[PDB]
Amino acid sequence: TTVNVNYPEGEVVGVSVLGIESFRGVPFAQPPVGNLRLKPPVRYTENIGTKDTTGIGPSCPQMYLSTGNGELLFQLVGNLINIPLFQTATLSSEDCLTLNIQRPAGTTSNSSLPVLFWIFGGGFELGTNQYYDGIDLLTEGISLGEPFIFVAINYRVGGFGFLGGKEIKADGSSNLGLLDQRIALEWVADNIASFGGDPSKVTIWGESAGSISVFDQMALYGGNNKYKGKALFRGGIMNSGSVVPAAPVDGVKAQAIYDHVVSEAGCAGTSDTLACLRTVDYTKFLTAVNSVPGIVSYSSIALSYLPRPDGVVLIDSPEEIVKNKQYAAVPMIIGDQEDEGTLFAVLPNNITSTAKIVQYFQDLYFYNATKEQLTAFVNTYPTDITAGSPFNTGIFNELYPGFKRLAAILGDMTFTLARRAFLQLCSEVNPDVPSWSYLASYDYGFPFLGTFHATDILQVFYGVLPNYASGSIQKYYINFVTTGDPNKGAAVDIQWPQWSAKKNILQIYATKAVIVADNFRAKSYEYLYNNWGIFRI
Amino acid sequence: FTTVNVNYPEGEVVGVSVLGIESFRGVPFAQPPVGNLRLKPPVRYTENIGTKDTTGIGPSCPQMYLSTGNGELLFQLVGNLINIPLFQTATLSSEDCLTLNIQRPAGTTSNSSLPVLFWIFGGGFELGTNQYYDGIDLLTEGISLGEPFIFVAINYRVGGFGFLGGKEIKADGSSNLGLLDQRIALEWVADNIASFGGDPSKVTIWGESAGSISVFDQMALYGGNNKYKGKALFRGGIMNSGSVVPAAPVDGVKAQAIYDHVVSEAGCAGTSDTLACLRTVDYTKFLTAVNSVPGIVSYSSIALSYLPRPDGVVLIDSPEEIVKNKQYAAVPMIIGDQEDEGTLFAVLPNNITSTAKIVQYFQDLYFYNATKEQLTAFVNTYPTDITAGSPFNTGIFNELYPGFKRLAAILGDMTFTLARRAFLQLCSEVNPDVPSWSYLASYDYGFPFLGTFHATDILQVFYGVLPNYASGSIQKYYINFVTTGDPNKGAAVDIQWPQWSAKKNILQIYATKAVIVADNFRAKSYEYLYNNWGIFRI
Ligand SMILES: CCCCCCCCC(=O)O[C@H](COC(=O)CCCCCC)COP(=O)(O)O
Ligand SMILES: CCCCCCCCC(=O)O[C@H](COC(=O)CCCCCC)COP(=O)(O)O
Ligand SMILES: *[C@@H]1O[C@H](CO)[C@@H](O)[C@H](O)[C@H]1NC(C)=O
Ligand SMILES: *[C@@H]1O[C@H](CO)[C@@H](O)[C@H](O)[C@H]1NC(C)=O
Ligand SMILES: *[C@@H]1O[C@H](CO)[C@@H](O)[C@H](O)[C@H]1NC(C)=O
Repeated sequence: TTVNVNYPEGEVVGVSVLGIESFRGVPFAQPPVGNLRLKPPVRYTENIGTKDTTGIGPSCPQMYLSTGNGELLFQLVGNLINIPLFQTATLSSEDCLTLNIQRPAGTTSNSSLPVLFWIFGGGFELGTNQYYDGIDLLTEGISLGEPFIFVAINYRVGGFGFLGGKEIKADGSSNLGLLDQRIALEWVADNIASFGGDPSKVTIWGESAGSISVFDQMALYGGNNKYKGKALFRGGIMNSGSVVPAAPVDGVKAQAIYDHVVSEAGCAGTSDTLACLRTVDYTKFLTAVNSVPGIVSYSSIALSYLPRPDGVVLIDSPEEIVKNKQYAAVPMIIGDQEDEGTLFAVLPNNITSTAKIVQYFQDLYFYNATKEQLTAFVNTYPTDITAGSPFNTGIFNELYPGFKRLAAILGDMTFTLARRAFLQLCSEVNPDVPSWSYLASYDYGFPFLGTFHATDILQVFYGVLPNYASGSIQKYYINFVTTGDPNKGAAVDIQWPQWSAKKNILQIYATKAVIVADNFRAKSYEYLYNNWGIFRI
Repeated sequence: FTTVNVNYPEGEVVGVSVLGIESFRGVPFAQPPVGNLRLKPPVRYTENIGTKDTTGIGPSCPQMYLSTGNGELLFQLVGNLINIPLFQTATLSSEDCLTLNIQRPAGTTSNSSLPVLFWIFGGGFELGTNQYYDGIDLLTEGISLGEPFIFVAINYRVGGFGFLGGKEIKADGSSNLGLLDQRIALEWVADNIASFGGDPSKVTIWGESAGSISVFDQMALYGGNNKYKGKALFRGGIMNSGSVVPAAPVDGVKAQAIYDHVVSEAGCAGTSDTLACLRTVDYTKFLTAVNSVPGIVSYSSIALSYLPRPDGVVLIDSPEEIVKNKQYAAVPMIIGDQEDEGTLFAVLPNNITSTAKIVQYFQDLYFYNATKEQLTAFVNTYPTDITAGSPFNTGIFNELYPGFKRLAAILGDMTFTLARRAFLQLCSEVNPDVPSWSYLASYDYGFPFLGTFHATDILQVFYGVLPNYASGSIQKYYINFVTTGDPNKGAAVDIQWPQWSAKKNILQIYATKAVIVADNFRAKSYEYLYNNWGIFRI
């Protein structure tokens, strides 16, 4: 029970169980090590012959926790996991540019199935394809309706993926994680066909950083998603991310991280700082990049690492890119969990007032907004305990005072009201490029967090628990990849309306779904839309 | 997948034989402590339980990983989330937890008469279960050595289910329930192990941490009476990291305070019989209430909310007094420590950076019967020099925050490493003819910040990872001891392990080697503590 495949780069061996044949950790690019560290990936020139992917793939270097920032226990854990035994135990190395392919069983060079290409989210600091297993997701596609190929990729995070500033910029070494994603895609154009894939029936799916990534791909190179004269993908599914306004890669925040990253790495004062870092051994290296503030901190979503406009790969701030019609527009489904904020609001329990909230954004989030506007945006948000997230929970779930408020805010600005804003602009500049959006509520009443960020990965992606939300979301996605419309393919219980028609979205409870106005929290949404620019993070 | 089964006096169980080991997981040893039996001493089954499938994974007793009412906000949030029924179900955790696991070599019969190793898990009296202590590696080692045995790992109640104190608990006769679970389980073994191929007259009890402390408490129980039906329950003890823990009584100020708090959280305050309200509270609410108090993963650290406390019957007196008065069942024993016991415990309380601060911290949370003068004197036996502290012999390294190494050392010594020496000394005085062997584990030397830290023995010794000198020698020493009553008899050993009392020497075990050394390090600390053991009642 093993297989088999031969392709232009090489040939591969996979193991099939219960109707799915999976190849894990197939190489897609040169291992970005030695001098290739901190530089764009390169597709393999010379055929790599035969490798076993019977195994478990690697992960690129993780940043679960800061080695230099945060509370002391977290720093301690961050340093420890960084040691060689731990990385080895978990298979994490600079040698990460590999990918996973999972198929129905028996599929062949003529099978010509559509492609589902996943991008994991870890807030650009972590994540890997290791635990996203395609199986009953692919199983449902087979279980009825439409079979497909599943692709899960690995890409550089933290320092490896998204180091910033001056020096990186000159080298054209910006936004490597993005490039990794792009090169993976190109590999799909060339090689996926040997696997019985249909090229350019390719739909890209992402969550969190993955979702933000999907939009970034459409945006890449001023929106040209054309490889060898053919479109790289035909559709996009984004869960809980899309447009993110960021200051330029040349920017104060990015130059500073880079400056302390070096200082920690002892390449400082060297003539060529950048050149030097590729000098440094991996363990010392990981430790320096992870020195920065991390997601699991007070810093929260003011990420040390994210994509930043550089003007080639990422020519402009993403909101502007939409406005200027400089992205590849393709059919899309975009979603948010009802309570995206809550997880993010937990750590900064400092922030007990708008005046407090304001200073917080001003210290760390937006250097471009005056105290005047921010105070206005936040004020769009009530202090009322009832008004917060988890939404519709009354006086309950108030972890500390203002938590629900902050959660609503962090959740909105970044994701939920970020999404409609994308939708409105997308409707304006590319009307006639269809789109659908939804709200997840299947986890209502879960204490404190409600239907929180990344709840989907379980409920939808692994389909736990099995129920109305699972079958329904899946059917829609499965249909979408197969047909390019959520509603077409399989028979669907509720016809999911285009967002632009009546500005409606689907709201899915565990056992029910319904159609509602995507109009909530309008004044907050409105201030943001009118003012999206000052929120460049 | 081969099944195998055993008829025994209380029932029949079906187990599983894999790769030369037969395992029965989830064998009940006592009536479920639910309903009227929550917060009551364990009771043996009065009726045959029938035939049980033990082929699966067994349950755990309710856990207190993190506090629901104390500590950092994130921890509180997680502490509450763990308690929802969906997660409880997922981890097989409930009040119906009095079960044990049995593992034996394939082909064992009621005829076999093997030695029994009885394992008690440690979780600081707040957590832990037998679920993740599988004997296959240890057993595989014994079989390979020619000294096969039967492995028994128990569940016992922890936290508020097991160790709730206060006067009402005392009056009910319900103190130290978790110790009673362990004891009743020993009694089950005495009755029933022969059916499984085990010899009830050759039981060795072993534990780590709270389990270790628990081994001494078993020797201590009922004034040293370890006889059931006229025979000794165990013949030897192995203690890894912990032994004698001086404590204030079950109806003391700390204990009463914890109980009053739990009662208030549970909605039982002002009832005519509060301990009786507690039995009627819904499980989720009760769990939330017991876990309400300060947890081990907090600033309070090893000043535990739940622990064994003297009640006058089950535990007659504070444990140091018990040894002194020759009131424990003195059996051959092995006792040991990881070189750096306190490092893990000193991570959270990182505002404790000075002599004055350490003293304040102890006076506030730890020792209510010690003066500032006495504490300051004990603390001052520890240098402030970075080199002096723990992790030991690491020089200028590993100083997590200033004073961390000193605090780790103090925490390590009073609770563990120095207490062990004091115990050894007392026993030799009152029981000179009962042999003891001790050692210090250093196999993880150089590990950053923590060194050879608390519970490192679970990996190196219980699971034998990584395979090396340390694992082979210790396991072999332990296995011989289970088989013969001496760590040196049985399989041939590289280094003869001396009895402690001869020259007060111990084994220090490195990853690749072992050496004999004097148990006299940090003598001034030891001596103060030994001379003053009573003040440190927690
Ligand atoms: C080991 C836990 C994995 C199962 C979680 C079930 C989630 C999906 C399920 O369909 O929704 C829920 C499960 O419980 C939810 O309240 C949230 C729990 C998930 C968060 C876990 C961090 C289904 O519950 P129900 O409405 O009662 O059918
Ligand atoms: C998943 C890691 C499993 C290894 C456990 C190691 C047990 C002891 C080991 O044999 O020797 C230790 C392993 O590393 C230790 O320093 C500490 C690791 C344990 C910390 C776990 C949080 C060193 O052995 P060696 O390299 O042979 O000298
Ligand atoms: C919150 O604590 C942080 C820790 O970095 C510190 O910056 C600040 O004092 C607090 N922030 C606010 C807004 O109070
Ligand atoms: C303190 O010592 C007294 C004797 O003076 C004793 O009765 C009491 O129980 C002790 N208290 C604690 C907390 O050890
Ligand atoms: C340590 O900090 C805690 C807050 O977590 C505080 O309650 C306590 O008083 C402090 N102790 C010392 C000795 O500073």
